[PDB]
Amino acid sequence: QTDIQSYVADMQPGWNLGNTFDAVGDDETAWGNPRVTRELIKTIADEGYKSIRIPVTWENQMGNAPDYTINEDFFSRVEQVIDWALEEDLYVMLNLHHDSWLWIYNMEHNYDEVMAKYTALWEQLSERFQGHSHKLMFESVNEPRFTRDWGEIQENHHAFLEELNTAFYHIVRESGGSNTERPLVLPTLETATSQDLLNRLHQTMKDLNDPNLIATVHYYGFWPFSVNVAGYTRFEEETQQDIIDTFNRVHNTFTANGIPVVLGEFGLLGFDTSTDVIQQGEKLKFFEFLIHHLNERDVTHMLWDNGQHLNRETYSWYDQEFHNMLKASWEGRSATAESNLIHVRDGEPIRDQDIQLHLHGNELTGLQVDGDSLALGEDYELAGDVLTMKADALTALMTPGELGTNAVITAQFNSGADWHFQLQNVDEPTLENTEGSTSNFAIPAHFNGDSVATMEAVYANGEFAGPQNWTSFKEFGYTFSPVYDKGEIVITDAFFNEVRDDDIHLTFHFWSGEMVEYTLSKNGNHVQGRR
Repeated sequence: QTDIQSYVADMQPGWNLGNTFDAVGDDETAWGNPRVTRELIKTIADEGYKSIRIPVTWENQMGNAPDYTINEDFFSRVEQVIDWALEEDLYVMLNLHHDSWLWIYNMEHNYDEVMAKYTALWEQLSERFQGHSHKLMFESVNEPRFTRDWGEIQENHHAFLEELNTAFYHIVRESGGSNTERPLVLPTLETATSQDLLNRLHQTMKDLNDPNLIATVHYYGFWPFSVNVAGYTRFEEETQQDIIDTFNRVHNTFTANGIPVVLGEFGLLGFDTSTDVIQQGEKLKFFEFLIHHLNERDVTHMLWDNGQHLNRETYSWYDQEFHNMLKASWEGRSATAESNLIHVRDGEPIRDQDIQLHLHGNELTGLQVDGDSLALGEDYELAGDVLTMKADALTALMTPGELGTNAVITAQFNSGADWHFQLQNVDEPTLENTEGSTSNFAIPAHFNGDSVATMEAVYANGEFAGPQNWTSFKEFGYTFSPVYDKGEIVITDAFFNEVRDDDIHLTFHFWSGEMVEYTLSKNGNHVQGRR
């Protein structure tokens, strides 16, 4: 195992300081995150992360031609954060970030200026960190993209990216000092993973002929699942296969040939809307699967955290279950199940309930409720990987008339994270009539312990309605939003801007399996909603 491979392996796992110095505005606070504190960095290290990516967008901090001197305050701040991370014995990746689509993008029609700014930036960055530890690495440009004439992608784009990567390389290596053997991180185009893009990065790396180079790509999951559209509400076969195919290509092209790979960003795309867009159990299963398959292929990964995962005020995870799954996944596989929900109908006699586990090579060792072990035989049974909750235990754990999460059943295994079943007392969910403007439309709802998975919209003649009309299943959040603490389902302006004046049947799909029909009549800016 070469030095550069040990280096990148020693990075595992990494964390992104998202929507911070990379924010497009007057400074790093411009997108809602606070200024970086020492404790933030310390916490990231304390949570077990061994590397940090510090994306920076520089355009709003640059002076004019020909120097383009970087605002000294901003610069000393990013440097201070880097120094903090190095003191924590972290690896640090520093880049140019949203500069990519802000101006680097327009290289075909503004070549000399783009090259001049790019050059001035990497000169200044090289010079500033010339004496810094090798555990700091440089990444040429984030997710590089260029003006489409006909498509992304086009032949000259590749040449532009190669020119940028090569100019970057020579600037840094020419700086000498610690910059001489400083590891350099180079992206595919758009940091994507199609074979041709992989191959072209490979070629660039061969050309550069340097032992200290790292390939980088990004991954936000199989698109329809990642944003909850077209009916991809569950972590199913296609999403899994997409992970396997993708990182097989990545492994065969780089890792197998001694070029280490950093997955510089991962997450799910819908997180840009909200982490609520992906059902909790399916989200957990996604990340467990992903990290397992990255481990099997020696891919060092770095979580994208724009502020939505670690609470930067409290220095604790918003979603402790999620982070526990990631944490467990760094070491090995965790058992999962078909669902993280157990549904019991409130009106019905309580009976034994089966649940399909996914042991993933592990073994069930116990169940607990509120830190107390449940009774073998009396409360639960296991046959192979099928778990059965006994009727009397469910009766004990539940309250008649109380809809929603009645208890949490914690499944414990010989290895990996605990799996948590939310015990849902549900009733059939109901909707109400309403009427209003396309800019303010909400269906009053009685969720009755249930939760909306997705929503279909078709015209009265069976024609798909709304955005992405190639499917009846509308994108979660963007077109509709369940609001549980307001007891309603919003239908958005964006949805209505792309429907004709007509009757529109909505079909709401719930995770209980319940489906509820609803009808809209849209005329101009008014909409009527009927049960």
